[PDB]
Amino acid sequence: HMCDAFVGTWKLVSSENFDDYMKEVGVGFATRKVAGMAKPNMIISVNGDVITIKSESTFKNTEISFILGQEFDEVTADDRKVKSTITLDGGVLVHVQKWDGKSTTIKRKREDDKLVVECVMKGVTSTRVYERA
Ligand SMILES: O=C(O)[C@H]1[C@H]2C[C@H]2CN1C(=O)Cc1ccsc1
Repeated sequence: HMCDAFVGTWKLVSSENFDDYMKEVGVGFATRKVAGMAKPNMIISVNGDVITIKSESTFKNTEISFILGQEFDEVTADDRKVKSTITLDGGVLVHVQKWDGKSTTIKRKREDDKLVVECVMKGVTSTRVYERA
């Protein structure tokens, strides 16, 4: 029942500062422009201890499956090869990505009927709001 309130299909309804977040992470111009237009569907499911998070969009489809606290390999939508660990901290899913001596954290939170995604790289934060599809 660990992530019951996250489970479901969610659609992006608003974004703030995502272009700047992508710049901070290292994404190049053309990818930022195409990726920034996307309105992904985020689909979260749980089977036993395995959580799956899919992102589906016209830009790229991604899927990750993981156990909380157990590191895994991820290829991000912008083609970074990262080492990721996702934990639950006070009801927030905290996703840390490490690569090339850098780090970024993506937090996913249930707030009212929304799922709020906050992405941070050094001083740069982006907030992405999702609603039920
Ligand atoms: O899933 C989302 O809303 C946002 C936010 C969680 C981060 C990554 N993300 C994406 O969309 C995927 C992406 C696009 C270009 S680089 C990476």
